[PDB]
Amino acid sequence: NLGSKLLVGYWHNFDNGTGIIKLKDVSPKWDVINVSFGETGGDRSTVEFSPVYGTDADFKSDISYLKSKGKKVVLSIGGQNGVVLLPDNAAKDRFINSIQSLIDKYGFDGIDIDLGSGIYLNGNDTNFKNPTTPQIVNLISAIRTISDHYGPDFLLSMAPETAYVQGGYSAYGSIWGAYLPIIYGVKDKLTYIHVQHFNAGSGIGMDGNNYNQGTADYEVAMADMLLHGFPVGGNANNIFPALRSDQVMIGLPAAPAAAPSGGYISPTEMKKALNYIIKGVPFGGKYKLSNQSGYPAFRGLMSWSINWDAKNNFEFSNNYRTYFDGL
Ligand SMILES: O=C1N[C@@H](Cc2cnc[nH]2)C(=O)N2CCC[C@@H]12
Repeated sequence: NLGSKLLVGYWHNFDNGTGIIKLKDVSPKWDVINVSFGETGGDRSTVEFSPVYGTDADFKSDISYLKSKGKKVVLSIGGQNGVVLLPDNAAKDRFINSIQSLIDKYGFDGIDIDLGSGIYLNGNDTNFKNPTTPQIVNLISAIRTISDHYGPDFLLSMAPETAYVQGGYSAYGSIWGAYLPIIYGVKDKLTYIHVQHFNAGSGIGMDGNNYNQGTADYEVAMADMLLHGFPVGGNANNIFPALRSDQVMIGLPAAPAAAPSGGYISPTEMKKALNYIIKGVPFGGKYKLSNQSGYPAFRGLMSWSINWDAKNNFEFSNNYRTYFDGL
């Protein structure tokens, strides 16, 4: 089903200046399309989705078309208008039910967790293997429930910001390390995670060194933490286990303007990072990969976004599709 080297692209269910691309006009170089976004209302628990073009039937059909071409179409939950809060079981239930309705209604292949707010580790919540914060406990439970409700082909991805994942290396509490219990809690269902390596400023690698976003060293350092695992919150006895390599992707801006706070990296520089991550071929960078000979099963790249890419002469899709095809 899913290839071993993927390009995952976010698809704007909205016009933000980059315009709208009809599903059928989406470049075939994308393996997975993350429809953005499923959003919530006042109750911040019931997820709603209405296609930005066409009737419900038309959209269902365009999705079926893409799926007929072997593409996966996933519903991304989050964005600025998709805040989800699950303070109790009642909220979790509305969330689960609303999500399942949408998947059934439009035939989505799975869901993408792209929540960038409302997610905190409460005081006393110190064990990523056993979270105690309701939001996090309930989110894990809801995700497991939804996953189990569908067949073997159900796709589950996540796109947390670095603070929620790699940030766990520096601290564990509040947002810092907050997705770790989520990842750990659903790792048996997780298809892949593509952390947002952008709008992130700088990040500390397992070597305790600070790296700037948008540089090859940074990409390697941040990905290596998931590929190898790392000690959490300065505790050598609290190791977050490595994910499967085929569960690890990197999320990148398709163009400089797709990440106004920085993070874009040129394909030429990104290919150096990829060659190192995947093949264990260094490029004279400062960061030293945990695995000398690389992680060949590294899963691929995610991008914000399909719409930005199209507006940028398809630089992202063309460059990386060719690169991965060349493997
Ligand atoms: O780069 C991004 N940009 C924002 C832009 C937006 C918000 N709501 C609608 N569009 C976003 O949603 N993201 C989610 C994935 C990356 C991150």
